[PDB]
Amino acid sequence: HYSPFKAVWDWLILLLVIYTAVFTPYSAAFLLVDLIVDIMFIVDILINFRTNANEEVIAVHYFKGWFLIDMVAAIPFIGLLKTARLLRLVRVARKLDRYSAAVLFLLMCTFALIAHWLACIWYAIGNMEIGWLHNLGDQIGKPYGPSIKDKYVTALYFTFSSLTSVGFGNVSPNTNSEKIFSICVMLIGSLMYASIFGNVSAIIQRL
Amino acid sequence: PFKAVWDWLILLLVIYTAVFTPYSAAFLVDLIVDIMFIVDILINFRTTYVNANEEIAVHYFKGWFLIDMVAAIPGLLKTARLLRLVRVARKLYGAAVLFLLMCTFALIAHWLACIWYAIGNMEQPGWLHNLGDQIGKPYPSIKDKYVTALYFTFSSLTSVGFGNVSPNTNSEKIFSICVMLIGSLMYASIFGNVSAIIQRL
Amino acid sequence: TILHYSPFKAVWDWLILLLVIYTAVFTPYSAAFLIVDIMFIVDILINFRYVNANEEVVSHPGRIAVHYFKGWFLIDMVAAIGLLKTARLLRLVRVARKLDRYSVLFLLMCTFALIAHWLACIWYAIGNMEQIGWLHNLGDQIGKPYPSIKDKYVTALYFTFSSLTSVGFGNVSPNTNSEKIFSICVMLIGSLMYASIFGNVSAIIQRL
Amino acid sequence: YSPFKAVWDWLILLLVIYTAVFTPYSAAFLVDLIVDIMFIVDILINFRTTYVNANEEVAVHYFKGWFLIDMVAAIPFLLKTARLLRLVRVARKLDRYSEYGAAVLFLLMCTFALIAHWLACIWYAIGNMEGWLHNLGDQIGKPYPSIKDKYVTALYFTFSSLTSVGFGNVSPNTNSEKIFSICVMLIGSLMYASIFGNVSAIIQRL
Ligand SMILES: [K+]
Ligand SMILES: [K+]
Ligand SMILES: [K+]
Repeated sequence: HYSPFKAVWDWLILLLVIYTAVFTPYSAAFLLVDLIVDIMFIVDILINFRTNANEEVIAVHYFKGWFLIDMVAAIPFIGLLKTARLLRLVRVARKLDRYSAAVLFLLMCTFALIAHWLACIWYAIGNMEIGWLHNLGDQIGKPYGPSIKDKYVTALYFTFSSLTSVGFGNVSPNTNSEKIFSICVMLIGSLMYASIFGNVSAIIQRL
Repeated sequence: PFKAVWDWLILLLVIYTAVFTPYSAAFLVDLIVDIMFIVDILINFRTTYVNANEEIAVHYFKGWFLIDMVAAIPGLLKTARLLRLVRVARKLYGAAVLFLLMCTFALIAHWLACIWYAIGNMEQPGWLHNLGDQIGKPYPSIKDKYVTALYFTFSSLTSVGFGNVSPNTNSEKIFSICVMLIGSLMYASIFGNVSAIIQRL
Repeated sequence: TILHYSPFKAVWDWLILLLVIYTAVFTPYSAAFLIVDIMFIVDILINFRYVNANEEVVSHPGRIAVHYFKGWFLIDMVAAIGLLKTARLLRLVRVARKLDRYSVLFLLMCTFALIAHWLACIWYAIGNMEQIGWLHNLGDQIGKPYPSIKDKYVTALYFTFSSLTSVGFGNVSPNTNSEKIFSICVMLIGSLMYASIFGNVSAIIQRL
Repeated sequence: YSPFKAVWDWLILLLVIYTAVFTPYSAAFLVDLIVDIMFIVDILINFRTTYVNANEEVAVHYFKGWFLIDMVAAIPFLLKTARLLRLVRVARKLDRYSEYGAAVLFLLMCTFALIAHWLACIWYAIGNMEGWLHNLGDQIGKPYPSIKDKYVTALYFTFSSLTSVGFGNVSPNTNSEKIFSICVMLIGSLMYASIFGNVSAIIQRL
């Protein structure tokens, strides 16, 4: 567990799991390359196979430590049922002494992630039917729809604003489902802002 | 050990009271909790205590009685029920205190939501008439009129200001001065702990 | 020969600070939109009849006047007297040399409020100085087109609080160059204030 | 580090601030050789100046680590933007400025102001490439604006987005502006918090 190879390959699977977490929710939400991350995530299990509290040291371990989780994570087969891919996030779950100025990129990454997830949730809501998308259609010169890029960037925009507590006013919740989601995103924004943006301050302080 | 379990049950119950009482008074099951909250008094009668050095009648007679029974009696006069809140005040984990603080915030948002509803209702010769026009019910069920109230209250309290709700009549504007004054205090008092305890967790 | 730490001047000075608060709230409000003087002027001899640097409260009140002339007397003569009552704001400097005898939340709340007050008065002075803007647009929100004194003052206080606490409700939107630059200034001072004063609030809440 | 420099260094600080303020503003929307002269005298003053060493005691120095930048900036040759390189000069001296907190506060406020300025220039570039200028031309009664407006409203919106107020008169409404606003909200989320924690701390030092 102390090799000049384990480190580089672990950071490689880190980049690959960020790939997963950034491109499965978008894909599943908006419009619902990856075989290589499949191959690396199924090489990770065997890399555990080839690599005690009191002292130093493997196969039945995963049979009881973490396998069925990883099995339902990566297993081929409705196009919705791909959501279970997100289970791969657990790969960033149990290595947190060999992942942590890296914490700063991690914090920016997770903030952007939460913004992305809330953006796609917001898109699902606004597409489950006065709302917001009938409005975004009218703001820009696209009345009726808009291109997928316009929708995604406006969703990420509104989510990022109402998270950072600005509220530009071009995008405004106007239906009880939207308003309840807004109360929830404002709760999450209060909590996450208060925690992580004092966190970043303390990080830059100790440096 | 059962005293502690029972106290937590009654804490759930008093949160129930504080959540569903002001809503009932302003915008508008009861007996099952009122029986528990009146036998609360008999429980206080049997309940023990420790003295300063020497480790019940005069005890509760002087602790809180002229404020318990006034609310513990089976219309607006019912509002005095809110005094049950002090029940938690006497009887005070991270995963518990954080939930507590989030509950204070949600409760404050609720109280201010119903005050705002009262204020917007005292004038029908504003924001209410300036609400039913966004939503396609021009003139509004209690679901809407409550949810936009909580929406605006959370907006102003978290300092977002979305731009649908806008105080537009002097009483509303004074209410806004007040909520922003306390809200600036809340964000600078409440989130003075969510961003302060985390070193412990 | 009267002293400073007397239980008499304590209450009287709390009353005169209530009075200087009275002024600071009522002199800008007066020009922007009799006993109040005898107390402040009598304070000249109340302070006449102190403590030296490395000495006690020295008696023989003839060693008092020169010390006073050293400490604080000059602009106080303009204080104890067109828009010349603007000079009454110099009464505020009295709490300057007296602020040490107070120590706390209430001072902070009051100063946030009265800073908002001064800025409301300046915002009104700007909106009225140019005769499309903001005050010639408020008349369309309410049903007063072309507005009382109460209405204008309360909207100005509303907008000043909105900008100082970073809400921005959207019905007060600076729309001419003077207003925009004043808004740059208020947002800078707000980024200063909401930071400083409210870190102070956090610390005070910590102490208790 | 002479007393002559113990004043002329703050003088060249004012000069580099002048440049950082008037070079982007000149390149964006649209006395000079005078400041080029001071810039070219500084390097010679450094030539006859001193240099230090860790275990030892205090012309090729300019050849050592800081050579082509001071050169490429001190030439009166969208192009003159090169001058902005001069900025690095302040980095070369912060070991002596920050001794005065009463000065570092002014430094931080000027940092915030400068960032607001550069972002105002970027915002104007984005709006002027091909919007929000059409949305400005209608509030101010000048439909189609004098550069005074187009600049001060841009600085206004930039201070808004960076201070998290969002007055809602001007608002991003075309994908490029939206992405710029994402970036400005993020850079604000960084700098606001960090620099104003710094403000709280330094103002607390009294
Ligand atoms: K804000
Ligand atoms: K706003
Ligand atoms: K805002």
